[PDB]
Amino acid sequence: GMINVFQPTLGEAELAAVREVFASGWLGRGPRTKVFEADFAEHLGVGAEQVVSVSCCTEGLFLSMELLGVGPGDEVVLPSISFVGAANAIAARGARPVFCDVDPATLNPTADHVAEKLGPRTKAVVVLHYGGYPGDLVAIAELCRERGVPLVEDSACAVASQVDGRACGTLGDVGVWSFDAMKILVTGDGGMLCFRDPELAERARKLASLGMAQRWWEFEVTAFGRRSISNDVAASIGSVQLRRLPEFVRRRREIAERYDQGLSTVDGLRCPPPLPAGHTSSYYFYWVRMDASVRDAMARRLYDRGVYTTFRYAPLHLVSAYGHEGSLPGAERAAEETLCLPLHQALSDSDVETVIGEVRAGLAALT
Amino acid sequence: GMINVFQPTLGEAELAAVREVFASGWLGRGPRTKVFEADFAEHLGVGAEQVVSVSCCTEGLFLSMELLGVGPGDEVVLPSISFVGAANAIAARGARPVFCDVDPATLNPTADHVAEKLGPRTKAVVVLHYGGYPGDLVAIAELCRERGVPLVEDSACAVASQVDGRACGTLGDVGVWSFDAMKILVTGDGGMLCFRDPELAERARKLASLGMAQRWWEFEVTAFGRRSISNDVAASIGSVQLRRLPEFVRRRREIAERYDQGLSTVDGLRCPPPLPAGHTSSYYFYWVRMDASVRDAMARRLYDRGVYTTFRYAPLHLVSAYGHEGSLPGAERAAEETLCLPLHQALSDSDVETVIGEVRAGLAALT
Repeated sequence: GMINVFQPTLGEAELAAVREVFASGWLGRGPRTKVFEADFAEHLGVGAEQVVSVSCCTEGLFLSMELLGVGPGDEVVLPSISFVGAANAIAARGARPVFCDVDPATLNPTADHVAEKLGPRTKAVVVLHYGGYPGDLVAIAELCRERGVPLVEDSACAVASQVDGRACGTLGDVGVWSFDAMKILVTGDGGMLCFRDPELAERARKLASLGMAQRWWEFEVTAFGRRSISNDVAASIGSVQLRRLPEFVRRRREIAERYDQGLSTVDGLRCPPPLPAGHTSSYYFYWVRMDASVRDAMARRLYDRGVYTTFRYAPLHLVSAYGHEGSLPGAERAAEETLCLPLHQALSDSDVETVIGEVRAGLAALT
Repeated sequence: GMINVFQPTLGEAELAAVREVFASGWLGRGPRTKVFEADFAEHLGVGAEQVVSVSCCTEGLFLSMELLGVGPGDEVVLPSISFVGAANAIAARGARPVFCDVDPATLNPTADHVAEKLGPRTKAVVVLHYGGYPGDLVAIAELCRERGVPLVEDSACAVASQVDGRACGTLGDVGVWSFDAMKILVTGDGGMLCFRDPELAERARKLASLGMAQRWWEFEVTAFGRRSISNDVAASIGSVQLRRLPEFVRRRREIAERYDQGLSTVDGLRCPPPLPAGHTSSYYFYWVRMDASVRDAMARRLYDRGVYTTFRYAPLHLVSAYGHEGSLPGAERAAEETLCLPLHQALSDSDVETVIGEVRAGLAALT
């Protein structure tokens, strides 16, 4: 067979929610979207007026660069280890994405890494929480606050992560989540925005709805917006997935701890570093580090043995589309030494033991 | 109770498709999207290579304006009776939407209306098929062919409409469809693109996938694209809705014919003009025309009686965001005299008789 790196778990509970939406006859953005937004805001510890449901996280990232007003001559700092949609959201506006480095052991940037790229042109910072680890999020948010620079949190890895009881995505100025088929809370497709400023959230609702502002069929256009909204079919699924999310993360956590127990004695292999005090992870990735000369061979050997692996996220500063970038040794090293092992709540205990054994046997053969 | 103007019909067959997609664990773009594309392409009578699934019709409209390369200094002609997302797709690129008039009886533009707005800067023409009526589509396509101007068909009203056996959305250069909650073939949210040029379809697939192109996790970026794809959950619903589409249209057709029977000899009211020979409609709108002094009072009265009505599409040449426009008497008159009655395959015979009765009684009281 084949053990996947990512996998969602939707079933009869989610189907029953879809059934009610079909039977209601209202499948577009409606009462289910309001409920899911309020449910998610409670999950974050924010008001319901601060959260805006969108079609996907990429669209949320694009909208945030539009709302922040970035454009030609501006710069937006984000780690080279970022989702390609983040850099595209910057570049499509005419702004220049400026890539900072990361700690190769965590693939998260430190506050110093971010600060080394800030300048008079910086109009925003974008950061993710690699694998669910918040990283240096608190010091980064404090840095951007002192510099007067808006901080956008791409929280797609960290739907349930917290620092000292504060949900990731709420420490900066804008938070963006993904609910696509590869994440944890999964609605097929779907995204969420969270604005520290409620008035900026009100602009997002209008912009996501074609820039419209409303006999009752006439309207005005305040911006040439796209259609960036989700629907009640996805939202009703989201409320169910949100209730199951703690169970998902608990299962992902015990799998990760079993990985630690089975792989922490292996020479030439580094498991993920421990979570800092007061940090909780969503356990989105389980990344192992090895010598660069065997990382690719490991992935190919594991693929032949029925264990799929991959790497996230490809260093965007090596993508020539984004212009002349410099050297980023942390991201360059991680891109050569890191491999992501399967980690999701659909893994059986048999799959977990298969991954552990195939990784041990693979390393012994390549060393 | 309330009788709605638009309403989808999704039930057990659509649920069973969602169920097996949930069980497969592959919810993103996969084999079900390929099947739905192949199914829809056969429905249109075109090759599967020409068709590209997208997140929604608005996104398909924005993508087409991007692929065609419209920008500052360019102009795109479209009727004032167009969807707001079509005009936003033009103005967001820096191009100027140039609105043309429409026939007030059909709310569709003639080839003469489009020609009067063609000029040196015209880089594209966008047209829809109001209510499912193809209109002057053949002459419009021939005019754009003679002028060398690409023609984009917003076919959201005409998912099953044809002219002489040819599907609407396949006569111009690009066709776009909507599967949102208010259309006929409904997948919650969903879009479709059809290109006459297969190489342009290949560009659309890459642009819709964040502009990415081709160890296996590394990529290159050829365009700062958004994430504009659909998923296999929506696609599996689409294949079910597509098989049911002929039955939906037949039910909508017999409703409109019952409407014609009960409202034809009513003074002060004008039913839709008959379809031209060789034209078939999807029966998306049933629009009636009356004196402007009673149109608004009619909608207020019908609302109080439990019959929802509305008008599509608000004349965009009166929206101040799109710059200074002139007078378009046809669209202006249509916006004051037209009212759209409930028309969807969820209407029961009792609902249809309630609409006819309230319309006849309302016009008798207001005249």
